Amino acid sequence: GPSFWLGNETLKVPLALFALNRQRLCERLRKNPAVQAGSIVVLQGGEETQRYCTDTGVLFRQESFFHWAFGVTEPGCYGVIDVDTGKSTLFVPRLPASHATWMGKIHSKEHFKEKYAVDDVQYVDEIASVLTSQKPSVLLTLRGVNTDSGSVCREASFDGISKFEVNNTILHPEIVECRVFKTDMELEVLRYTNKIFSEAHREVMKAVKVGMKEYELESLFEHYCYSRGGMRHSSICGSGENSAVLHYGHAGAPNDRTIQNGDMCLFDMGGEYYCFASDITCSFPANGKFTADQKAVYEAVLRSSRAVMGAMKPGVWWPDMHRLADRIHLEELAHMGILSGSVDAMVQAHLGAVFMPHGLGHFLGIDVHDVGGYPEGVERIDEPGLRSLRTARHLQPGMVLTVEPGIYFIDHLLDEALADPARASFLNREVLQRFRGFGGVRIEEDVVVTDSGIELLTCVPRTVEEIEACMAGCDKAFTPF
Amino acid sequence: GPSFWLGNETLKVPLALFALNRQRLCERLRKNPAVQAGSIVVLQGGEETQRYCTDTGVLFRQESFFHWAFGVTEPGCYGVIDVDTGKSTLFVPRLPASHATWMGKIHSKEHFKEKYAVDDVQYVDEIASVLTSQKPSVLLTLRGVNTDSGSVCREASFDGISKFEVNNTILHPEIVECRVFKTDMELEVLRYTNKIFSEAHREVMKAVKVGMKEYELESLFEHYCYSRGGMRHSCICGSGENSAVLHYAGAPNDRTIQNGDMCLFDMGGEYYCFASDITCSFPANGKFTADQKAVYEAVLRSSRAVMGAMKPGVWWPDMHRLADRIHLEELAHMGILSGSVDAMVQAHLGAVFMPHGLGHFLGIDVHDVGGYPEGVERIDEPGLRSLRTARHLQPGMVLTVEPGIYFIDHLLDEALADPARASFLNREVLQRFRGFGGVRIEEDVVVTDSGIELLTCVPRTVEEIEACMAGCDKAFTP
Ligand code: PRO
Ligand code: PRO
Ligand SMILES: [Cl-]
Ligand SMILES: [Mn+2]
Ligand SMILES: [Mn+2]
Ligand SMILES: [Mn+2]
Ligand SMILES: [Mn+2]
Ligand code: NA
Ligand code: NA
Ligand SMILES: [O-]
Ligand SMILES: [O-]
Repeated sequence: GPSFWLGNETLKVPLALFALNRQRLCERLRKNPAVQAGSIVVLQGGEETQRYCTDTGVLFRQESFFHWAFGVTEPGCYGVIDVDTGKSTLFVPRLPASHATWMGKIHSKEHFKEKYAVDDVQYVDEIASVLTSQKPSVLLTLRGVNTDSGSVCREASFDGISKFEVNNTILHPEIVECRVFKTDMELEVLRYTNKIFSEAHREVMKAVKVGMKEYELESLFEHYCYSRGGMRHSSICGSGENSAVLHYGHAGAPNDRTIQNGDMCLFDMGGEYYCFASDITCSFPANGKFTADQKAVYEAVLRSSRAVMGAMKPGVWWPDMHRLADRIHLEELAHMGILSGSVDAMVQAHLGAVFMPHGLGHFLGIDVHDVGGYPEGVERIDEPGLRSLRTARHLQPGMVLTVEPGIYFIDHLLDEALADPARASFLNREVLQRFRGFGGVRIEEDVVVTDSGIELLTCVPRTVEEIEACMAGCDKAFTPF
Repeated sequence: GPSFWLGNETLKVPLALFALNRQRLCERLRKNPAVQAGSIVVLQGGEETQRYCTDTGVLFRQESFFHWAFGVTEPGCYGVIDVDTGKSTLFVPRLPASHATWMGKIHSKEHFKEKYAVDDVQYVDEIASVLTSQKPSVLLTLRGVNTDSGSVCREASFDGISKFEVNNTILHPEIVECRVFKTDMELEVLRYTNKIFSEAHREVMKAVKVGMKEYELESLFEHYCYSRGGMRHSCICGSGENSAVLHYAGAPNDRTIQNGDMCLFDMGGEYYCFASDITCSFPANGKFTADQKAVYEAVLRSSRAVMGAMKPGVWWPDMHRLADRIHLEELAHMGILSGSVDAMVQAHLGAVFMPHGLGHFLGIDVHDVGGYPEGVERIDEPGLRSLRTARHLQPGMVLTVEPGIYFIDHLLDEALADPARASFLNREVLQRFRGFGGVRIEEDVVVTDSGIELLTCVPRTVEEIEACMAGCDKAFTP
């Protein structure tokens, strides 16, 4: 069957991946007792956009649910699936003659049918007529709340849809649940995105020199992933104190610090291949040699990383892993002399959240922060740190998670803790003072839950010895200029 | 005063640039009979956006009119200018404490005042109260039609604005006209963007090898511009027949470059929201064939004829027609066409080979504002109707000059089926050029008192291009 491919050494992704997803969605819907026979799932693809009132185009990236179901890269499409038969129909725009001059060849419907391995292709302007001829009981459309953004999914609409019976409640939780569990075909893509990002991280570690701007390394990473991996979307490079800023690198903070001798670097890179994401973070000394303090903090996060990975298997409650990481960080910070006292009491006082204010990790898939973390019946825990978890679910096979503990020295959180007598007694101010401005360390792996444990997708140097050896290497193997 | 800078060898852009723009806008408004005392210009900045319903952020880029006036990179701002005094006030978001954890330091209002060299800074939620205290006669907001997209500019609005007198007709044509004429400070940025893009084009010409994918060169170009130029925002990379596809869209150009192909690399991007757009064409294998030399030198001739003719007072559509005539003459000189060139022009044959406009205003947007102000009409003829301006040239305008010749099957076939055009085409020679793709040579220029200032600096002659691709230093002169 056909595949998506960007040539060279990039991955061939079979269009069968999307056919399987369509089948899985139908199977799940057929089991839902509220679903009427003759129902048709209706999804609307993304459209091309421009910057404000200008004609400057914005890079088109397909909407994630639509991509999951169809793998279609073209703007302006819709896609429908007959629930009872699984039959798929793609609707493509009927394009003007002038498209041939400006945009490219005008493909036939048959070309798209072959390309996407769908059962039928029609033009978008005929969607009402085509759906009418099929005499559906109900159109199932997508509407629900994303629990990371709080946004409501945009429901499909077309001229004449008001003449149909439309349900916008059933679909969302079902398609979300399908997305939560990755098929073997999806896992092949995620292994590939991890391979490329892992190689690109190694290249950054080999290339970093004191005196460079953070964005110079961002640029190199993106160049590797695009030119060698076909990862066009490679869109957090934080040195020194910036490593404590959790989403550093936005327009408010555009990666323009000069990397200095003595800095810790935290390079968190997210990107995608054919709308399949990966998200990997490496931390390393800018000058290639960990100091004693850097080694201590780094190895504390290595410890929690590997303890969590070693504990993960089906039935494990993700908030328990978050609390495990907190406890280990507190133990290690006490060994370093930053903290003193009973670690049990530190945990009761939520001291771990002072050093790791974000969630331990999140579902990963078509979105970097993937859907389904908080389905109905799964509640967010209203405690420091835990409230930032992007899922409070128990692990099951096929889930793909980031595992991303970190320790940071964040002045406003440290200062709050020092003002609070329940927490201040644990903090040794004179030792802590030396770590003001340290920034932070985060170690982020992508893993898949298996029947008995996990499969680690990421492959980057991780021990102090491995990282120092990587950075000291002479073989960059790719020098642009 | 303060400047924007990305360190290393990147350009320091003084915030004084934006102060000058504010002053020029106020001076223009004061001469406008529709403008009364006590007026305040009110602009709303862009906000951060996300991908569909996800929390995936889209890289924030400031709205162009707001950038032109204020140079502000942060999302969520507003900006106002008292017309009578020129006094500027920037409104910035009042941030949540958690911003400090996730996004970075929460800067004081004083920090922003110093950073942007404005007269006052306030929080966005205080805008109604602050403007009420100034007792303005009228708020002048932005509303108008962009003549390239057809979109209507987004007018500022805030909670409480309905208690003010608002006019949304006066500002747009005036701020557009200010943008049309570049200041010396703006030209310094456009010289820089052209320098970086020109260097990146040279690197692509040096690196390109048969067998590469088009997107490998796109990637290399972007890497140069970002790592060496700080140009984070960068892109038609068309090999073989793809060079005839004018906007070949935002996805990887994934054709394998083949021996004998012509390449057309059209790159547009920006530094601190100031654009450049440069197109270079060259043979993939580094050696022009005779046919490739002929088509290429035809576009080189039109490029240079237009650049030599441009000066204040010239009507831009006349330059488009000059390019068409030169293309037709040269296509006849290579045997593709025969007959009278005067007759070919009368039949609009030039548009078969160049269906797009000769060139466009450039500035904060690649297709910059102000091409078709009130009274300036689009010419309803093939080719000319695609011009993005029909204005007369005046000093301070920045234009692209981008003639091209393409072999586009559906246009050639229309001409062959049209008795008014068919007899000019020699099928026996033309057949050799089917699938050739095309050549475009795009320079960025400033209109000056004496003619033009060429901003772009890339190899252009056949010999210069072959020398570049063979790895010669820039200083080498064939
Ligand atoms: O947003 C999140 O959940 C992770 C933790 C900080 C960086 N990315
Ligand atoms: O859009 C335009 O006006 C020019 C001509 C083709 C490429 N850019
Ligand atoms: Cl022919
Ligand atoms: Mn990350
Ligand atoms: Mn992550
Ligand atoms: Mn261009
Ligand atoms: Mn252009
Ligand atoms: Na190194
Ligand atoms: Na203490
Ligand atoms: O992350
Ligand atoms: O262009």
